[PDB]
Amino acid sequence: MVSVSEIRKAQRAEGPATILAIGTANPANCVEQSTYPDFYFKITNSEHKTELKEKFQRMCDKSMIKRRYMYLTEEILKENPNVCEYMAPSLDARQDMVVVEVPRLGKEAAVKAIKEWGQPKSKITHLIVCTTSGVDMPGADYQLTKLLGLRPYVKRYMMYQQGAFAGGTVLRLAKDLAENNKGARVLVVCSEVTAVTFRGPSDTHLDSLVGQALFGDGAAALIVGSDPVPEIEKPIFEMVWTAQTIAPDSEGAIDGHLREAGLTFHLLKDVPGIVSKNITKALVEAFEPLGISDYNSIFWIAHPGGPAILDQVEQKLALKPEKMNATREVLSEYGNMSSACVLFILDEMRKKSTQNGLKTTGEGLEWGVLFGFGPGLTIETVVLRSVAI
Amino acid sequence: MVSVSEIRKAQRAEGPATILAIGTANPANCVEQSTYPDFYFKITNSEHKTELKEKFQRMCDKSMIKRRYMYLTEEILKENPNVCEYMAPSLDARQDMVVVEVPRLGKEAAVKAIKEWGQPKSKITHLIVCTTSGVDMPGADYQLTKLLGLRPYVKRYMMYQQGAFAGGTVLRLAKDLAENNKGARVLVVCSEVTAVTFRGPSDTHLDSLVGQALFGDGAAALIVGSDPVPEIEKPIFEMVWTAQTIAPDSEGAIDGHLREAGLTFHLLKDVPGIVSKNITKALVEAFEPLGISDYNSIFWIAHPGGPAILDQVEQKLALKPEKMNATREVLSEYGNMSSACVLFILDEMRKKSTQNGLKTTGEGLEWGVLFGFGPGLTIETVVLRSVAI
Repeated sequence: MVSVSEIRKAQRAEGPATILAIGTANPANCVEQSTYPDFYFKITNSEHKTELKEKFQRMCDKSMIKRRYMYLTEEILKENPNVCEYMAPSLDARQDMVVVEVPRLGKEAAVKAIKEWGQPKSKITHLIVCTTSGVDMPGADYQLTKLLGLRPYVKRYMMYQQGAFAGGTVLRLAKDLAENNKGARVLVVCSEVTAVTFRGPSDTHLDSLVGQALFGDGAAALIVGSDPVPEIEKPIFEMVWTAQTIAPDSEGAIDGHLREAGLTFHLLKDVPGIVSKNITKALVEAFEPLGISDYNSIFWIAHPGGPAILDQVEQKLALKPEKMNATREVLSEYGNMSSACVLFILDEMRKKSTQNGLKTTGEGLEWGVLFGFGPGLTIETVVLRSVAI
Repeated sequence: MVSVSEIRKAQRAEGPATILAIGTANPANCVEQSTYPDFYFKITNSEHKTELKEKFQRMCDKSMIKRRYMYLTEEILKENPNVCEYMAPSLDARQDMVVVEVPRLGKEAAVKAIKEWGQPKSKITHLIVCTTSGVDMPGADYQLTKLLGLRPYVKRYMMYQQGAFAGGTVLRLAKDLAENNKGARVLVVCSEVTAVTFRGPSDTHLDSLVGQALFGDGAAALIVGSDPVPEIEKPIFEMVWTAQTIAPDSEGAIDGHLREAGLTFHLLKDVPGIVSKNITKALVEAFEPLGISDYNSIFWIAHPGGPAILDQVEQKLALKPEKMNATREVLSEYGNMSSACVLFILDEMRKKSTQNGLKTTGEGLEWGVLFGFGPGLTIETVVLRSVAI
């Protein structure tokens, strides 16, 4: 008696998943990079490690980061010596920080995205929360549902321990949720807090030390939906196609283990080298079907894992220096905020395009690409289309 | 020049997401429930706790579980005294077990599902892995991609620290992935291992003790896709509609925290009571639109969190005793395997329906319901349609 074909046709949306609002937030403590080597070696009681401090100074000087926002403060660190050591039992203390800070910071970003969107929060049907900092049950998705007062029947997707490519993963996921469900409006929150990874320096663990020069905190929230209501809602970017892949010859490039001493990162190959060697293949898969092969003719968003990734990609492809402007501005002002970075870069790009009177939200260009990079080595690709004005 | 409307129409699938294969697996160590109180009190050095042992005997006797399969053995437990205590630093040891066992066990289930499906594993486009036992980077999704030799470009969804309602969550997710992507074939793996939650008894923590009578290990894998190729592929169940909700007045009903001493569960309200009081609302939301209100006229799959949940639901609704047969058979033979349970119950149901010459894979009935229950208190609902034969 019941027709599933009829239900299916009635249940799905029609157009491309569209980003309709972006909002960001960061902890209030702004940490300058210029003075960080002195601060970090003094807070971790490592001033005697002279040669290691000089190496860290060089890491910070080459980082291309001017400042980062950190939940961790001098006061908090002085109350937690076990977090200040390279390797001490400290997960309970770290989890106590981040189980609360992840949803708190995510809430600030989400409220800003919901205000921009302008529609009732009761119309949010799906919620995706993503973090690499801590885990809990119920998760940060339940906490944000409670904090924001979303309907109890919001459909939740809790993405935990994902890693830095997951700004692309949440987009890939939101595209299918929005496109397959008529009326669906997805709240997407990436919220990343370095309290789980902060640790003291060790001269036999320089891969861990690199992270201390680069990682910073932040959250970004999106509203994603298909079939925007013309003039009530305001499209910013459309998603058209997505991929995820594991680069060949990259086993153990970025491993991260959550242990009694918190989250520790290793580094076993050449990440900038692997990303650079495999980005062309990713671009031809995405853009050959669209007939485009000039990679300066599209707008760019790349996870700024470190500046060398960006430099080697630019060099490999002969990108004009300006292509990575929005990416590098986020790296400069906020550091590497793991999954949230790429979403901050979308906000910077559309704000600067709008501010400067360009024709589209993608720097005046029609088609664009967003890349996430992280453990695996994983590359996430999202093909975007800009919107006029 | 490029039409996004044309790309979108060409990119999506047409019909309902369909389960095309189910495969399960469990650790080889079969632990009888009849003798478990003696074993568990002797392995945790708690034989002097006489009154507590009698309470545990009553829990085991009322469990309605005959046996469970456990990765943990007497030999492993004797090498890990910190896991045998109620609360000792032991996460590193537990993680070392489950980071390997989750993907190992998931691989066994997946190979069985892929064999049933009968198609090249190179046609798997999306992979969903779900577990509440341990976390790692790259995750168990990357490990299973490697172990099974899936294409490196499989699109992965790593669902960590989800909890027991997540057999419904992975179905909810796979439905959108399969339906919005033409040709997509999703491998779904739930793999749950009690090494993260096993711990010794404490008389002031009886909620933790209940879990020791009920939790068991197992993995289940599905192949999900839309537009099955007639006669090459073989539909088992179709998904039609899904929901997720948080029951009112259930704050802290099931909390689980991942700490230096592993994963510990609390229990603050009446779970059977909350589920029973809110299941009718869930059923009217799902089935009022389909015109059905006789809940004995549909086939049933319910997460067997414990037998009291099932009994109170049966009593509340006046379900005939037979409705929960497949659910109770899985609880009896495997215990509560968290997210995997509901997938084992689907396999038991379709196997017994086929074995006994019924007309559909849903016990001869057309429409069915699958429920997941877990932290929040969360209720996941999946409306299913059976297939003839």
